[PDB]
Amino acid sequence: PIVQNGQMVHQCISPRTLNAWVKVVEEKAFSPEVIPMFSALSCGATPQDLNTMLNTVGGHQAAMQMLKETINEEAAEWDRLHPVHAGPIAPGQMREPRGSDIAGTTSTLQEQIGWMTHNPPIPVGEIYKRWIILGLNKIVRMYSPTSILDIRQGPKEPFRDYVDRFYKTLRAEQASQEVKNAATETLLVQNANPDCKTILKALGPGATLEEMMTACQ
Amino acid sequence: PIVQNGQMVHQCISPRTLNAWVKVVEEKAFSPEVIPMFSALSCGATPQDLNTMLNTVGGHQAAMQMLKETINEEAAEWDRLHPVHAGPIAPGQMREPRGSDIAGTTSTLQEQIGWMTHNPPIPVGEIYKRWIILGLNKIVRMYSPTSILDIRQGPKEPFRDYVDRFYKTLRAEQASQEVKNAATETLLVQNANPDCKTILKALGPGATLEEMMTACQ
Amino acid sequence: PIVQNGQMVHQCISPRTLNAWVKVVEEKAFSPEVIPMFSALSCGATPQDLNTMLNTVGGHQAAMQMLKETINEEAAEWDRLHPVHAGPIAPGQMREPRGSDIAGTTSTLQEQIGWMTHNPPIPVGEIYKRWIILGLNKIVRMYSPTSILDIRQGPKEPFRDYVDRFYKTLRAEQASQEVKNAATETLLVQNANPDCKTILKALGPGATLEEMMTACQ
Amino acid sequence: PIVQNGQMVHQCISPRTLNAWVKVVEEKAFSPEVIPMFSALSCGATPQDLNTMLNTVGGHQAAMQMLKETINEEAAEWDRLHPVHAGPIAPGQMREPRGSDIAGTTSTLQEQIGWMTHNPPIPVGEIYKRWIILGLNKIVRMYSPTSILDIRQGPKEPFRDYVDRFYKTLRAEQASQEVKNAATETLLVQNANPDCKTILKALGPGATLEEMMTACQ
Amino acid sequence: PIVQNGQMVHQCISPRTLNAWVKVVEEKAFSPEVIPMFSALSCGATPQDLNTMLNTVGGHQAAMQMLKETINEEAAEWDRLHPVHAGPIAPGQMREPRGSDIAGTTSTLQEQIGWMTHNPPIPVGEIYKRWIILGLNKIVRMYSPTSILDIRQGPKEPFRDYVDRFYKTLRAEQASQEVKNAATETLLVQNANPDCKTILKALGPGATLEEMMTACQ
Amino acid sequence: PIVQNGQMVHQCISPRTLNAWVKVVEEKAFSPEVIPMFSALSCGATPQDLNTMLNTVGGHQAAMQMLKETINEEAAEWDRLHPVHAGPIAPGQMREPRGSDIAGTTSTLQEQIGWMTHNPPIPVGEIYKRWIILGLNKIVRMYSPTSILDIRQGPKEPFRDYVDRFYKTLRAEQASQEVKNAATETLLVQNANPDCKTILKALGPGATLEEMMTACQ
Ligand SMILES: COC(=O)Cc1cc(=O)[nH]c2ccccc12
Ligand SMILES: COC(=O)Cc1cc(=O)[nH]c2ccccc12
Ligand SMILES: COC(=O)Cc1cc(=O)[nH]c2ccccc12
Ligand SMILES: COC(=O)Cc1cc(=O)[nH]c2ccccc12
Ligand SMILES: COC(=O)Cc1cc(=O)[nH]c2ccccc12
Ligand SMILES: COC(=O)Cc1cc(=O)[nH]c2ccccc12
Repeated sequence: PIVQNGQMVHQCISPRTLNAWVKVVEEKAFSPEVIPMFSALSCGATPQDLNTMLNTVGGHQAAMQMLKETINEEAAEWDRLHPVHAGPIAPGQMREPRGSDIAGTTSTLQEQIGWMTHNPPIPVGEIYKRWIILGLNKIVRMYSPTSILDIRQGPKEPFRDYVDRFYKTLRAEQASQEVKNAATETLLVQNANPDCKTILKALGPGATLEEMMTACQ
Repeated sequence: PIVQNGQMVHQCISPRTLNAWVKVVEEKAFSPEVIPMFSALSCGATPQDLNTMLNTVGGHQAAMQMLKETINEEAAEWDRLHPVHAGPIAPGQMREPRGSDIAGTTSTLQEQIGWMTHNPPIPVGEIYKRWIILGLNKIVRMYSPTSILDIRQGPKEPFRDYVDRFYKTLRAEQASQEVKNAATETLLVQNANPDCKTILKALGPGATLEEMMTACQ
Repeated sequence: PIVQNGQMVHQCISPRTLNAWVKVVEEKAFSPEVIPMFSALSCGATPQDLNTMLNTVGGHQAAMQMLKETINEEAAEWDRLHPVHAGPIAPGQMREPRGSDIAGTTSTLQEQIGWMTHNPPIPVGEIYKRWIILGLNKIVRMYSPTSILDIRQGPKEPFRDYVDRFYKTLRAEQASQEVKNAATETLLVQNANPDCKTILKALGPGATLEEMMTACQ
Repeated sequence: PIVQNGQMVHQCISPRTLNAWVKVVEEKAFSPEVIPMFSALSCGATPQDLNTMLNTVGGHQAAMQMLKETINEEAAEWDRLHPVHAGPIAPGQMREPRGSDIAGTTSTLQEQIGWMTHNPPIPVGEIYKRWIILGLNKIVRMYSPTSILDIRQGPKEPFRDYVDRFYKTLRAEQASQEVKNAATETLLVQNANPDCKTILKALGPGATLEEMMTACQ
Repeated sequence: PIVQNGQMVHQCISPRTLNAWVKVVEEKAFSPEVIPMFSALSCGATPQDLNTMLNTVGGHQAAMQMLKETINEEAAEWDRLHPVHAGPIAPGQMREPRGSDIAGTTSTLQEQIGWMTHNPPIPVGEIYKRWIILGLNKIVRMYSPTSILDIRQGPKEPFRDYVDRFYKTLRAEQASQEVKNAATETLLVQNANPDCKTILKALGPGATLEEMMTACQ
Repeated sequence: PIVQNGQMVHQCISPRTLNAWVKVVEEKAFSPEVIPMFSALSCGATPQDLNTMLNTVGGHQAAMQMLKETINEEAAEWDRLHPVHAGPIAPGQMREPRGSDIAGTTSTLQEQIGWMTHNPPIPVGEIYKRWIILGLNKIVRMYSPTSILDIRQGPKEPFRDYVDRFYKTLRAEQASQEVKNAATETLLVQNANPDCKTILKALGPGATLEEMMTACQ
């Protein structure tokens, strides 16, 4: 990655970072919590480091191929926004990055450093991570095993356990933060068992999740 | 986080910190000791780092949704206290943070750095951690399985084991430090078994916990 | 903790330190070797770091409550020795610490830093660790399962194994270094089995432990 | 390796790096993901460090012998491109590296440092790693157990599982990124089971992998 | 310990060092290889750090008591060599260390730092480690289970295995490097089985260990 | 070891290095890959550090005694090459190292530092490591269980598995890189099974190992 000692300098990706990423993917596959873990392990990442982390995954090649497809789409839209002059470059001067330069396929580490450490920075690392996360979210959703519609409380299931499944499903199904805030007063109640549902109805509306979990405890 | 090398500079959250947090949550869920562990692992945390740690939790989505609700409440009270001018910002100048800027949802890492490293600091990291801990304590209490009233010494249970359950329950039930200091001379004795209770009564009042544990050893 | 880079600056307590402390307590409870381990893991600790380490212990709440009682006693004796002027403080100036300021309950991290890094230092970290260790030794002794009087050599037990139990018991029972130096020529021999006891008597007095262990090998 | 503290200086290869490399080879042998792992663990590597990592592998001596053969070929082509003057060297001056100097067999660490830290650098580390990776890819391909032609979807096999095997096989068989982009619309469909194949045909052409995986879910 | 950043400054003993020492003692007890491990883990150690490492051992209290006895003897001989003036000390000036100051029982960390960082250094750490190792060697020897005289090659035992037991026993029995160099041509042969003994005799004298192991392979 | 912060300064050998060395010896004994691992773990090692690593090995005392014998031989040849003047040394001046000074038996750490950090360096660490590796290779060869002559392909054994055993045996038997390059066209074929041997003969000469492994796949 790029970090300050100080000044902004390139640092070797650590065995710890490399191992942490591979292990989280081995253990959790594309459970949605893997995404913010990817983001935090890739703190300060050059595009080279981002390729390194993705390339070190041995499984999930279906997913990695879908991710390439997402990255080419984003790359093509970059090149539509920021077309570069095809003429040869000014001696000693910074060339403008292309989609494939951001994706690290046609850029060197040195060019990647040049861009990221420029005043002001061309943040090719951050632009690329954005594309990658956009792609990883598609895969979380694809790999989401269960519709929120099939998350219903078992007659003998503690409410808290039911709500954990519900909001875990909502997260993988990529429901917006609004519909997460809103499903409380709608589908969470409708999908609750009769006993708890009766209690929840009687709370009336405006009931916090904390109050609902209290009520059906 | 933000640390001194020196001067105050941003540092990538470490794989060790990320792994430690996820593991403590996997092993201990919302046992009350998880809170001061969260606090210490989040030493120097930007709001981004605080979101990162919370977002890396894969389970307990019921709890994480309750936490959002706590954070929106605190955020709304911040905005009631410190309303910001809605006009566009002075070129090159620090804008005032809003509730959602402190929660890291509408603020950039750079703005978060600007605030935290300002002279004097606007400690958005520390303000946010406060909100989060307030929220985590609600969840400790919610997840507390047992009323102090049902912590009674078994006829064959060593007093020390009984007292460990008692003060563990009191801690999860969020009893104040006063009522922790006071329950000694009241409920600890009443909830003790007949044999030990007889010994404890005969100590008279003002008996330290050390003296009571000695007495019923 | 506080360390030199250099100059004296505050450093985040490490996940390694946090994990090491919790693990030693999980594995060893209040075996006496846990105390010097606590001392060494808490090298350079602010009172905040000392609270952090104690607060991260999930079990042993009986012990943690006894420790508070020890800390309040020490705190009250501090305040008897070093009463502070109750008037408001000189702008920009260091206030004098109270018992509860040393225990970290009424002091901020910044005040704790101010004191510890002052010329000369007010070593609130070291004063507090002293109180805590005083409290932990009471708990070692309380939790000591066995009187030295019941450490007797089995007829078939190697002398070395008997001496390991004896000096392990003496350590937990908090016997002074004198009585550790002295019990050799008295209780170690009396508690030895007949066979070895006969050999030990015949050594006459002034026999080193090394000579006694040699003699009964 | 060589890193900046600062200035460019030699650093001992870490036990962590050494252990990480040996463990990845023990666990994964020559699965293609081992190559980018080798590349990232060898970040900043001198040729000495590259020999060290390869030499620490205890198994796979067939592969290590093939790798030497690749390295001698590359070395011979270097010497064809950059023949060196056989006359004795200018006192105190940098000699030109030969194929075997790049491979670290006839060069000292100091000469390797001289070259890599020269203005401008002679990047013998990077030139050698290139040769090594060229050699490792031959071995990935050799060790590839299965022709893409024998990756066919089982009648009861989830499409996603079939696609994971397909793109895992394509990767080990070293198929170009074009033929990875292209096999989607050809062999992936032909090798799909009848049920899914019928669905895929009906998508018509231009179907993304994401759409195909959706369609046969 | 004391290290250079730079200049000579005090550093907290690391959790890694603390854990490494306790684990080596748990796994190996007083096998002779534990001594050079103790020496290397205690690199740069103040007497405080040396007490810390010894104090963190939970078992082997027989051994730890023998070690105190060794340390008091060495301490008493120090005080015989370097008696100190009993008069009060020159304000702001370095006092001379006593036996118990070197053993860390009557010295502060600051005094220990003063001595060790003085120009020239009073190396109380190194003087104390010497005493401790002297004491640990007595314990290795005491704890040595087997006389070299009972190391005899089994009729079916590979010579190499016999020699490993022989030189392992010699090491624990603290045989000098001379008698290690010499026992080759004497007791190693006499303690060898008849078959190998016949071969070894026929080598004649001056046979290296390498030649003897070759001969009886 | 000795490293640059910067300037050349002494550093404590790390618990990680100490543990890594002991573990590699516990797991792999004297498999030839242990040697380059020893070399890399001993990067920057003083002779003291080299003694430390060898001394921390608890097993293999037969081997460690053979190693001493190798080191005395090398030491005696050093003293034949570089005899030192037996007169007392120039006050404040660097004495010349003897064989036993290089082996760390008669030299202090400070003298070892003086030599290694001198302008220009007297590289006693590197000279000693050379002696040690020379000695370790003798032991690899001694401990080599199997003649290359007994590495023959089983009728049902994959060629690749046969070649792995062959080149693993060649490595332990310390065959030169020439005879490793050459045995391909000779003994590898002769020791191959009839089926594969027939294929290999028909390749004619000049067949790379890659072509032979392809041919008999
Ligand atoms: C479409 O652009 C790319 O292929 C970027 C890329 C480069 C690389 O080296 N490995 C990847 C792995 C998985 C997804 C993407 C990539
Ligand atoms: C209500 O404000 C938030 O949603 C703050 C927040 C942001 C985020 O990225 N993840 C969270 C996870 C768990 C609770 C909160 C948050
Ligand atoms: C009596 O003073 C205290 O309560 C000090 C203290 C503070 C804290 O945050 N946690 C503790 C845990 C265990 C014993 C003590 C404390
Ligand atoms: C052909 O050039 C080499 O032999 C380079 C080389 C040197 C070394 O020390 N170990 C190796 C291990 C495995 C492949 C190669 C090498
Ligand atoms: C005789 O001098 C000592 O007691 C030195 C010493 C101090 C300490 O704190 N712990 C020890 C543990 C084991 C042997 C010795 C000591
Ligand atoms: C012959 O010279 C030596 O004995 C060098 C040496 C010193 C030491 O402290 N330990 C060793 C262990 C194993 C082989 C050698 C040595």
